[PDB]
Order: sequence, then C-alpha cells, then structure tokens
Amino acid sequence: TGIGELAAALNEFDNKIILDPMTFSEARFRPSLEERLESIISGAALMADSSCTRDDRRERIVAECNAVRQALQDLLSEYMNNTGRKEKGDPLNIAIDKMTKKTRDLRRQLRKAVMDHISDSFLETNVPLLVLIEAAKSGNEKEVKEYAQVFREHANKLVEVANLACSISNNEEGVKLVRMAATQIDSLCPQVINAALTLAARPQSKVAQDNMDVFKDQWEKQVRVLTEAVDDITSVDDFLSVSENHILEDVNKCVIALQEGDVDTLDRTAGAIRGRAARVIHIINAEMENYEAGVYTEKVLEATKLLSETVMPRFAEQVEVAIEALSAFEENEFIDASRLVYDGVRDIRKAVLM
Repeated sequence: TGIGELAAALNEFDNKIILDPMTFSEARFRPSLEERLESIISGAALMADSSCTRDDRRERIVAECNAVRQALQDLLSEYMNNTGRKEKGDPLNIAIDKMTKKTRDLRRQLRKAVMDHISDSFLETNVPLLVLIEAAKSGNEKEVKEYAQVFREHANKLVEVANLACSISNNEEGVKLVRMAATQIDSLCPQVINAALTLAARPQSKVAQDNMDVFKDQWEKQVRVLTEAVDDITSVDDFLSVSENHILEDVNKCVIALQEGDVDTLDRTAGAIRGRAARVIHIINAEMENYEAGVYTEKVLEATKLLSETVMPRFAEQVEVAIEALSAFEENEFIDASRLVYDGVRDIRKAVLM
C-alpha cells in the first residue's frame, strides 16, 4: 500500500497547484504550497548529495530545485493577479504548465540520480560474502569481525538503493515487491553473519561449513530477488542513458590507467565496464518479456546478442593483452574495442527506443 513518498509528494503538489482563481488569496495557499515544495526539495537535495550521484547530475538536480522554486513564485504571482475572476486567464494558464513541466524535469533528474546508484551498487554484488567466507574459512576471529562489518555496510547500501528507487516510483505493487525483498535482506544479513562467525570459530566443522553454504546460497538468491524487483520499478530508458554515461566514464579511467601503466586500476575498471554491459543485457532481456515476439523484440535481441557474443569477449581479450604487455605498444586496439562496447550499448538502446 502506498507509492514512493517523494513521488506522492510531487504528484500531490501537481494537483494542489490547481486552484479556483476567484476564491484565491496568497495568505491562504502560499504557506502550504511553499512548504510542500521545500519538502520535495529537501528530498531532491538528499538525493543529490548521495554517494553515487555524479557531479553533473548533482548540478542538474540543483538547477531544477531552484527552477521549481522560482516557478511556484511565478505561479503564485499570477494567481494574485487573476483574483476575483471566474476563468483562468492566459498568463496564469501558461504559468501552470510551466510549474508542471519543471516538476516533470525535476522527476527526470531524480530518476537519473537513482540510476547512478543502481548502476554502481548492483555490480559484483557477491564479492563481500565471498570475502567474508574466505576469512571464516581461515579462523581469524579478529578479521572475520571486520569483514563482517564490511558485509553489513554493503548489505545496507543495497537496501538503501532499493529504498531510493521506491521513493520515486509510482508503481504501488512494484514498490511493495521491493520493500519485501529489502526486508528479507535485513533479516537475512545477521543470520549470514552468525554462520560466518560460527564457522570461523570452528573452521573444521562440517556442520558449520554446510550451514555457511546454506546461508551463502540463500543470500545470493535473495540479492537476485532484490535486484530484479528494483529493476522492475526502474525505467529502461533511464537505465540505458545512465549506463551509457558510466561506461564512457569507465573508459576514460582505463585510458588513464593505461597511460600510467596501472594494471590494478585497469583490471578493476574494465571489470565494471563488463558488469555494466551485462546488467543492460540483463535488464533489457527481462523487459522484452513484456512484449510479444516480433519485429521490435527481434531487433533488440539481435543487438543484445551481438554485444554479448562478439563485442564483450573481444573487449575482455583486448584488456588481457594490455595487462599482459604492462605486466611483462598500441592502445588503438583498446580504444577501438571500448568504443564498440559503448556503441553496442547504443544500438541496444536505439532498438529499445524504436
């Protein structure tokens, strides 16, 4: 029950700005209208200051917050004229359209800022567990304690992002489906920690081991449920555009790493590029299930398979060449392959948006 709090606030605000021109007074409406909008702006600002929001995006959100605020001022001015007449006159009408457009624009950047998080956060979603299990398999209860904390933080970050996606969603069932999933991640987290702790206490115990395995398997499952639910309330539009932005950022980083002969950074960053690619194909395959087979799904799936079958492996191989040469030359091959990954993602997006 309920949609996202921020979504609902924005939706109400769009309704509440529509007033009988005749019975209007600033004294009566200004305070609540102003308050609603500022409350929206606090939410948008939190979002904008949040860890994964890119700089450009924080800037655009900030610019949209100043623009709605000034749009309401403009609207209220126009209501103040136009007072004591029956019909909304022209300056008031266009002012209402303006208020509503800017509120749409704000929504868009918020959706985009939420993708920044989704893009980053739902990569290599397993690593922390794997690390925490390796430590447990070693005995060191000091070390298992700290990696357990790292696992908790990652657990919460996932739930944090789920929540962010909820609060801008207008899909009541979708939102419900993610909150449940996030709940399961909450109860499941400490239990996974226990199994790890009990295991590290007695690393030779076959029970402790089987028990870790049962929690490993459950957790990985439930993360996939949370991932999918979040995917399900996220527009593939925003997913594509943000994945394109991030891939281009990652490419720049690789290029730098290459300039610096830096294999660690190159390897970690090219990994993200592959993850992000895998995640578009994931989300887009899933989206195509909402369409009957035909011309539209055909073009999309041919573009998804080409990226999958040909272009990615050709990118991974090229990375290996570089890492081999730097570990022991022409960068053209790495540039060309990165461009083809990006471009492959553009073709998917073109086909989806047909």
